[PDB]
Amino acid sequence: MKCLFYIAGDVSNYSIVNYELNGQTQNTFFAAHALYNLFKPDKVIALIPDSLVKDNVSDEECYKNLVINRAKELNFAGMEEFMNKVEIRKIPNVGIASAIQCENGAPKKEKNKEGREVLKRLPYNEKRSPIFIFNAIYAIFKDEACDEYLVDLTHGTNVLVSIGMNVGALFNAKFYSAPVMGMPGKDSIVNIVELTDVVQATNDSLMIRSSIENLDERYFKDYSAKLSRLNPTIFEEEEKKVLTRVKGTDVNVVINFLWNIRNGFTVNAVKSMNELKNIINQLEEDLEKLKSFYKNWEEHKNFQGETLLVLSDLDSTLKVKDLLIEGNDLEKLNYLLDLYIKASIYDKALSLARELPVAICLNKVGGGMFDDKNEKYKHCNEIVTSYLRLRYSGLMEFRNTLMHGGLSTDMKPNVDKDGNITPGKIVTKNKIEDFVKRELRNYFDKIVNFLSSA
Amino acid sequence: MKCLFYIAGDVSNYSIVNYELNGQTQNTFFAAHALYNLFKPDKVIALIPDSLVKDNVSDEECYKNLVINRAKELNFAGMEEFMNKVEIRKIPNVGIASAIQCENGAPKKEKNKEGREVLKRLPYNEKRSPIFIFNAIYAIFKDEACDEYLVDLTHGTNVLVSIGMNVGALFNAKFYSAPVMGMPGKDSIVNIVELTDVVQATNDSLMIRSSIENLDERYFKDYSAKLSRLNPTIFEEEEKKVLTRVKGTDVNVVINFLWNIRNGFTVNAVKSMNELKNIINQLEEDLEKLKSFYKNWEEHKNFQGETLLVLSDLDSTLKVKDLLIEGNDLEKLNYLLDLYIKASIYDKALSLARELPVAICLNKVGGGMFDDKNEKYKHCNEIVTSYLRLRYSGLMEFRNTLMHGGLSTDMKPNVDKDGNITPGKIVTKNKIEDFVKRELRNYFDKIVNFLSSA
Repeated sequence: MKCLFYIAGDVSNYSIVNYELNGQTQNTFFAAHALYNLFKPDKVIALIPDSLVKDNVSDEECYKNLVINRAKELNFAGMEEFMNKVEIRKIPNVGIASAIQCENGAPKKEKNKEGREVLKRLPYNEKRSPIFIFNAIYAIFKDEACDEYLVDLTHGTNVLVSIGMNVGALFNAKFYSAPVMGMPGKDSIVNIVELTDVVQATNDSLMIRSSIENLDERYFKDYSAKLSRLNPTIFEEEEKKVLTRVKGTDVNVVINFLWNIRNGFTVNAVKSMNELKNIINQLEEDLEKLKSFYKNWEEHKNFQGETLLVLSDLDSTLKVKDLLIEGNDLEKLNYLLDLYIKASIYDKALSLARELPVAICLNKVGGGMFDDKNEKYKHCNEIVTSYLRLRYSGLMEFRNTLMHGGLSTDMKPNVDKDGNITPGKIVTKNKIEDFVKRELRNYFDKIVNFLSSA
Repeated sequence: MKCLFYIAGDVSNYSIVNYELNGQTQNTFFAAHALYNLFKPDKVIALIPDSLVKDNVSDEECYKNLVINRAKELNFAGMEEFMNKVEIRKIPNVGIASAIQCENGAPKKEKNKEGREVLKRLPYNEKRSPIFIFNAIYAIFKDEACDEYLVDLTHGTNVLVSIGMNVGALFNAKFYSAPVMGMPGKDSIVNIVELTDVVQATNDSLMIRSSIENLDERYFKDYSAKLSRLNPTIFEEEEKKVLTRVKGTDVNVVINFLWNIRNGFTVNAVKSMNELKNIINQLEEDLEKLKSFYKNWEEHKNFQGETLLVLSDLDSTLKVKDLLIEGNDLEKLNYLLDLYIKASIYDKALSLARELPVAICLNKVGGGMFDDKNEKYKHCNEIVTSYLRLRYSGLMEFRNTLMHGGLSTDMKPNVDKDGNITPGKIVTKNKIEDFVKRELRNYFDKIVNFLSSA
């Protein structure tokens, strides 16, 4: 079931216009109705700020009438069957504001000196926390028990619109706003902007940045499809050049790189680091071009209506450069070890710390396969394992524990007659954390320094 | 290098008022100015929207001057360090607007019937995608090469303020807005809201929800400290009882649960399932109370200045319920197995898939410790290990491969004298993904079904 939320703003000012989206318009005066008529939401929620409108009796009914009174001053069609269905929720606000009074069920008047006016004279000053407003709006949103969320940010302060945005963001809301910018009077058409793609673009980028940070590809948003269907109707020879370049950037290689690093295919990931260096070096110059293009945006108005191309998605992808290093595969794996310590992926860091000295040893002796049939390996492993069980006894103990997990001979849990397990060792969250993140890099360098002589 | 970013909008309608924030009071008509004084930003970016100014040779100074002209008009004592040391950048806009048209510095006046205010252009056919505006603003933000980002959203349209916020979110920007809404009058005590916490609150919630989805405590934002310093001054008894309840919710248990699930301490993760069922059941009722509190926010005006309590942080924590099940530790580990398949954590799923049948066997034979000294275990393991080596050759091969990783005897890579390494048995991302996510559960159930007979 669809749900449409809107910010009340002020209905007394604005007039009749032609609100349009997707080549379809509506004959109305207020933003909310145009969207309502086009989308057919099962519920419609109004957000009355505590400042604007104060009835004493029922602020909920006062606005309900304030709307009908502006409909009858322009003699509009319908808007009465609409009003019955709308739920009206009071929302807080902050700062000085033009607060209008309400006598019992309708706004009182106020002759003033010349014209005709309502009650609006030094009616509001209030200091609030925006998180309070946030919580209040969140509460309303949560309790509506909606499936599809639709938000109208047309009216209301930059503070309420921004707050309303962040709330809606947590309900996967489609955001809409009609840029007013004064008033056209009658016979003017207004285009409703959709601010959902901008909100997704930013989450996508924050998530993509953590994929790299925490070596986890499950957080990387695959904008390959966004790029594949990206093809505007009008384009110059310089912009067609760069858009064809961006359209074919191998994002899947970046995703695969993360998948290998995550699942511990350390050898495969290290071989790629060169391919990726080239992928991101091409993306860097594609992006620098796209940047001067958007820095001098007025010369390039072709992208003016294009949605699918978003800089943040690509720029956030360039962070994968932080995962690459130059050198031989052994030097690349050495850096990968550090990366596994930085992101707190303890198990992969330990296995790499314990096996990398064997591959180092195998290089010193001219090379060989990581097989028990290989003589060079057979002894290299024996030296590492033994020097490794003589000193650095702890490293192996941890690596083992983490490899097998809680349900294993290394943890010695006890299964009872009934079906309940009682552990046999204590999960030392802090000696793992402390050992890996502090001592282990030193314990590896000390090992590697020892086998250099070999 | 601190960089203050703000939307100029119109300076002609700004009254000379006073600004307060964190015990510091600066008096300027526009918020940016005030913000400059107390923050002392190394750079100041004006972000001039295209619609509000229109000049032939270079409008970037038209505004430059529009500001200076409104300063000398009411004889401002400051503006010296601000002006001539402020950058300006041209930014796009949507809908219908158009305003101030200028020559070579200063705005063009008009007489009409009565008055002497600047003639504003009326047509504004600018239909452009918000993502375009987003990219254009992003470009400006990226290229300033700033360390600390500060954004002023007090000025600007609901579309620009929202777009500006999503950009500023990607630069770890402290957001500020001075709520006006109507004419406030010269020399008015107006304070500026900080929206940074609302923007963090939402990212924190999206991340917390992911931490639960992907069984990764690295994504869980620990709001324990936020909750520990949460002490409002005036609070009614009903408010104090509920706030003391929330203030002492064991978020660390939720974090620990995720840390164990992530690092494969499967027994401990399952043991604490019951504790957490109670933690979240207590949180559910605290949250339901906190909800009606914020639904009837007009009655709980004690929290209106409170910034440390955030509903979204707690509500997102309730998602951890999706990780819990009821039953004996064996039934609890069985669910944990599927959770490991759902989140694509292949390594832990396989280990649990292999060892869980052993513990299942151990239960049938009256119980025993997961030690080689235990006879019941010794043979249970032998049956499990053999049946898999017999019927499920595959599982045992993948489990082994993932435990040791690419650089090991299970992958057989080969080291060269140069140090270049080539992967051996080379296993594909889709071989693993498909096996685990498709055939792995059925294969477990088949093993489990067999050992029931034992």
